[PDB]
Amino acid sequence: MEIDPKDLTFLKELGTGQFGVVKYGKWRGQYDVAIKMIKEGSMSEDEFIEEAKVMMNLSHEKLVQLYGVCTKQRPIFIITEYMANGCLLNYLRERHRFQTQQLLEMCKDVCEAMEYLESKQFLHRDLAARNCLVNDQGVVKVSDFGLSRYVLDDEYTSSVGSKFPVRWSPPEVLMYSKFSSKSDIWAFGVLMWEIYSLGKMPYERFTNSETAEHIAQGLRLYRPHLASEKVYTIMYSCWHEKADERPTFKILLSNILDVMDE
Ligand SMILES: Cc1c(NC(=O)c2ccc(C(C)(C)C)cc2)cccc1-c1nc(Nc2ccc(C(=O)N3CCOCC3)cc2)c2[nH]cnc2n1
Repeated sequence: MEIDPKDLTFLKELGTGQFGVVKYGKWRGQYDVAIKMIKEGSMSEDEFIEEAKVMMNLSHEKLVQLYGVCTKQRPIFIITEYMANGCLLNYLRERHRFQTQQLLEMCKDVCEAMEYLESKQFLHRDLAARNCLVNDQGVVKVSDFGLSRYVLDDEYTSSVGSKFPVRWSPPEVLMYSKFSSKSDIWAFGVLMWEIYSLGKMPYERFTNSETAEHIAQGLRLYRPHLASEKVYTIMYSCWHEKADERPTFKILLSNILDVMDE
């Protein structure tokens, strides 16, 4: 869907990300939207355009909904559902006095979105709490799934670059740049750890380079105080050295529902 830019009103600046400025606005006068304004040189634009229809067909309650794009102009606009509470990481760190039931509910929200993406054989490639958003009701939804592919920035795309998500990557991504549904599984386990530690930085006080080395040897994130033994077993299963020994999102989602019922 090609949104006519005359149907958008720009109301507030939401901040800056990898692709530049993001604004809050209204679409067709009534619908609350976030609008990414793609800065010149930051994206592989023609590749993104010739695949944006697939991304629009991605529709799930726990996925930030893509409403449309403005591609007959520069900057390109990406118009999505608005999430009033911003990113999950900053949200975890904030007054909320979270209960363990709420922490699992957040894991479930993310897992449902990821099981849906897995069912469509679509990789997120940068799953982390900083890339999940929270709405006015405290519902967590995953955002910017598949956009990692289109980043034009060597510090981000190189596994040894300063911006590469090393702390959310499995050994086969760090050593061989081998992305799969199993590399998103690993990132999900790290995200579960971010949630249960209330937004702590994974492998705190260690650099990306030391993290890459330690993970390859077998170091794993400690069990957070707020994680039960059952919850830790689930996030730990995501970090198997062998990608084929890691569960699928179907299994994780089923395991999370089982813990919830217990
Ligand atoms: C996502 C994003 C980025 N990042 C990128 O664009 C990006 C990320 C990753 C990559 C890859 C490819 C590298 C992976 C590429 C690009 C930067 C800025 C905003 C947003 C953003 N913010 C939203 N809502 C907010 C935000 C803030 C506040 C606020 O001010 N608050 C919070 C509450 O307390 C008070 C203060 C309230 C609501 C959205 N709602 C729907 N979409 C939204 N997008």
